Amino acid sequence: LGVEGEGIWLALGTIGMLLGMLYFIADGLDVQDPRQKEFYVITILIPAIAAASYLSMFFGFGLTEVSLANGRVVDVYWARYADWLFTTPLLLLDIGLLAGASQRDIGALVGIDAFMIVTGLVATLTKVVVARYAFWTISTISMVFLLYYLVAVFGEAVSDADEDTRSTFNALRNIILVTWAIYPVAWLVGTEGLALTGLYGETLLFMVLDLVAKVGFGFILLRSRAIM
Amino acid sequence: LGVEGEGIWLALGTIGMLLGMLYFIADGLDVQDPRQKEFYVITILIPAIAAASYLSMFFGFGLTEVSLANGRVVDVYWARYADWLFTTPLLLLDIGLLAGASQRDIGALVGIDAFMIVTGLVATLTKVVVARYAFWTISTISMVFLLYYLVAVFGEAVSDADEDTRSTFNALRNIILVTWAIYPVAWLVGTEGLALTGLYGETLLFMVLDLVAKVGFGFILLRSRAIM
Amino acid sequence: LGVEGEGIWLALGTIGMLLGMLYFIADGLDVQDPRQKEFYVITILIPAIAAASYLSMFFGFGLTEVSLANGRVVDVYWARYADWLFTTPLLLLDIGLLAGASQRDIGALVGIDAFMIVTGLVATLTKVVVARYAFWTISTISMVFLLYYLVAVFGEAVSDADEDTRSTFNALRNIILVTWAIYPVAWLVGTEGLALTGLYGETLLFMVLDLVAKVGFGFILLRSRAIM
Ligand SMILES: CCCCCCCC/C=C\CCCCCCCC(=O)OC[C@@H](O)CO
Ligand SMILES: CCCCCCCC/C=C\CCCCCCCC(=O)OC[C@@H](O)CO
Ligand SMILES: CCCCCCCC/C=C\CCCCCCCC(=O)OC[C@@H](O)CO
Ligand SMILES: CCCCCCCC/C=C\CCCCCCCC(=O)OC[C@H](O)CO
Ligand SMILES: CCCCCCCC/C=C\CCCCCCCC(=O)OC[C@H](O)CO
Ligand SMILES: CCCCCCCC/C=C\CCCCCCCC(=O)OC[C@H](O)CO
Ligand SMILES: CCCCCCCC/C=C\CCCCCCCC(=O)OC[C@H](O)CO
Ligand SMILES: CCCCCCCC/C=C\CCCCCCCC(=O)OC[C@H](O)CO
Ligand SMILES: CCCCCCCC/C=C\CCCCCCCC(=O)OC[C@H](O)CO
Ligand SMILES: *C/C=C(C)/C=C/C=C(C)/C=C/C1=C(C)CCCC1(C)C
Ligand SMILES: *C/C=C(C)/C=C/C=C(C)/C=C/C1=C(C)CCCC1(C)C
Ligand SMILES: *C/C=C(C)/C=C/C=C(C)/C=C/C1=C(C)CCCC1(C)C
Repeated sequence: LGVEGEGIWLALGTIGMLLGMLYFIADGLDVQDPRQKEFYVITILIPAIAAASYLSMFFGFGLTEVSLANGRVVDVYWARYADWLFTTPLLLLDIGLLAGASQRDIGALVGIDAFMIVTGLVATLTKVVVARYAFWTISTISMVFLLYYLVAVFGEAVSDADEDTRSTFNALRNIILVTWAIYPVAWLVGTEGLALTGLYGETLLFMVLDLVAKVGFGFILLRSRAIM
Repeated sequence: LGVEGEGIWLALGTIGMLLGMLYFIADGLDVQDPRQKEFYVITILIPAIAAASYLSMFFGFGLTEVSLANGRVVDVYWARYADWLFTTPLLLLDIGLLAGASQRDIGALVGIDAFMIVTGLVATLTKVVVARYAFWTISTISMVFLLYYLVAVFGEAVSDADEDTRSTFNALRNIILVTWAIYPVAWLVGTEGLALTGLYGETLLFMVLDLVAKVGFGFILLRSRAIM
Repeated sequence: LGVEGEGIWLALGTIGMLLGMLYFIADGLDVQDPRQKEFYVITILIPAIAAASYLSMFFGFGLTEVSLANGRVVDVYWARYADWLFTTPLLLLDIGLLAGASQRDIGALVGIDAFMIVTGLVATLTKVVVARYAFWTISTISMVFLLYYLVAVFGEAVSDADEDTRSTFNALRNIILVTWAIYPVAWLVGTEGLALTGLYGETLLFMVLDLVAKVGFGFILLRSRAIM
């Protein structure tokens, strides 16, 4: 339900995350080695967090109304950003641990990621239309850099590893590039930006993106020989 | 002194934390060795945070009214959660460093702790009654997970340590298990939950729990041979 | 344009931070060595964050009104604290890495820093007049601690290093001591505290302090042979 029917995607999203989390848990019951176990922990925590955010939004807590200087009223699920603030660095940690990136490089990307999510949240909450777009632009620029550094810096880090590790890395990297690049488009075409689509469409789009980026990614990671 | 006299416990809690903090600082003045000193820093910082949160609540900052969909109006001291968000991980850090747990395991427990505190805050703040209990359940589940991993993972980590360190670990573990397990019950019986007791009783109970969990714990930790 | 003209300093602040960030980026383009690279990443991220913060304030995001129990109504840019919450630990990381301080000493300063910024935020937002000054006093006390530890603990850590590093460290330390010490004074003389000056003057003062503390500090750090 929700404001305009979009709660269905919230509920499905919850269940989806919850199913993936349970699958991951079920997958790691028989694992002793600490590094593999670390990948389990991170990758279980990610959809746990996303399931809880989704559930909060289904119930109406992740939701505030914002009145723009436009007179335009926008229905804002801000719990997304809460979710994103924690799960995107964890996803970066996951693949960075896969890649054998240094503490330094992971920290760098996480810093950039955090900047990206917070300036996104400002873009979403600000009443000034020009501010909305300026911050969407700042956030997207930071995203472009994050994705470049992911490719160059983590790719270099993974370049001396075995074939399975490099292969899994490349798969996960491409999942990040494609799915993560779509989020700013989604923001632009949904109600928060140009409102070409409404809340229902936008919510469906982010449900699909989140499911791919968290459960799809998690599946690909946790099944690899690379983490083993 | 608050909405219904509970400020007196807010005042006593403040004073108690402060006195604990002062004792610990005074206890640590001559400490030179870095690991021991690290236990002092963490264990001083905890009641400092809690003293500051209690004082903010005493002044009414960090108190909000929440009107539930039931119509019931609840007086919510949310700054407690801010306090907990940082202090419960520090407590876990404290016992982890005592146990000789790895960076990974500690991070894991901090993760699940964070999940517990945040979902508990959602439980406290959401207007939808079924949601309040759903989130309380999610949070309590995480608590059980957390406590189990504390016993099994940190207990296994400490199992190769000397007798003093094992015995201290067992004391601190038992403090956490007993006191921390009561918090969700307190929430349930207090005004955010079943409202079997009013704001005053609940504030008293959390004051006692907080004091044992921070000052009692701290005292037991810092007086041990184990950290020297 | 601001509430009372202070927008001019928000804009000039935005621009100076952005130019500092771009200068640092230009300067670090060929840097290959990992350790110097870290200094670049941190020192570039600091004015990035501060620039985004300034821009948010310029657009009126991050500005609330607080009605005090006195009846005074205060125009409070709270986004500053958001800014400070992240940049001040990073500044501390930057100099700690320069000083060769341990993870524990750095974490310690970051923890007391965090305490300082959050208690200052409480001071800024609380409606209770006595509480404003109580938290300002708490915060300033922790600042004094932080500065002493910075001098004693980072000074000892840096004491075994080469002369270039000790000298650069002493330069950066003195910038922190002098500029950081002025902030609580600025809070006290400005509209949040005794109101001896208005929002325009206070905003100007913080702009100058922030520019020195971030771009001046970053310049001195990044141009030193010590980090290369
Ligand atoms: C009003 C909002 C204005 C924008 C606020 C943006 C706040 C988010 C930005 C940054 C927060 C994340 C900071 C991340 C800080 C990362 C520090 C780092 O690079 O560590 C490297 C070491 O591990 C190497 O050994
Ligand atoms: C009367 C108000 C009581 C509640 C507010 C208390 C605020 C905390 C008290 C003073 C501010 C400074 C807190 C500073 C907290 C940082 C931890 C620390 O104190 O380290 C001390 C070192 O010597 C350890 O080795
Ligand atoms: C106008 C208000 C906003 C000003 C800042 C907006 C642009 C911020 C810049 C980058 C976004 C990420 C935050 C800064 C993160 C910098 C990390 C880095 O590795 O920098 C590499 C560069 O030096 C190129 O090699
Ligand atoms: C806004 C909040 C954003 C953060 C949210 C939580 C995400 C934490 C991610 C990484 C933990 C930091 C430590 C990263 C360690 C990387 C692994 C590593 O460095 O391994 C080699 C090292 O030598 C082994 O001790
Ligand atoms: C709401 C208030 C939040 C307040 C901030 C909470 C987050 C604390 C973050 C890091 C501290 C980690 C504990 C410090 C671990 C190292 C301690 C140490 O060894 O310190 C040595 C130094 O030389 C002498 O202090
Ligand atoms: C993200 C949700 C809010 C979290 C707020 C946390 C506040 C700081 C308290 C604990 C963190 C300690 C650092 C992270 C965990 C690593 C612990 C560690 O550094 O352990 C070192 C030890 O040497 C290994 O054996
Ligand atoms: C939107 C409202 C509802 C939101 C509900 C979710 C809110 C965040 C919950 C938990 C924070 C998780 C922080 C995780 C910090 C890192 C922990 C970690 O990395 O643990 C594994 C370790 O690295 C190797 O074992
Ligand atoms: C008021 C009540 C509130 C709810 C409180 C619920 C009880 C606490 C939950 C879990 C801790 C107990 C964990 C039990 C398992 C300990 C770990 C373990 O048994 O590990 C294997 C063992 O070593 C093989 O001999
Ligand atoms: C109130 C919210 C809680 C407080 C929020 C604070 C946010 C800090 C963010 C970035 C700085 C992170 C600095 C982490 C420094 C850890 C110590 C370290 O990395 O030391 C390495 C050593 O120099 C070689 O091994
Ligand atoms: C699991 C959560 C994920 C993968 C979240 C990804 C979010 C982004 C890549 C955010 C993108 C944004 C921009 C880069 C522009 C501003 C709007 C945002 C926040 C949607
Ligand atoms: C020093 C502060 C401490 C030890 C606080 C501990 C708090 C908890 C263990 C929280 C418990 C709760 C649940 C597990 C269910 C939701 C209600 C909470 C947040 C009180
Ligand atoms: C880049 C920003 C910097 C370096 C800001 C530092 C800010 C402080 C050291 C603030 C100190 C304050 C007090 C000590 C008292 C409370 C008022 C504050 C927050 C301004």
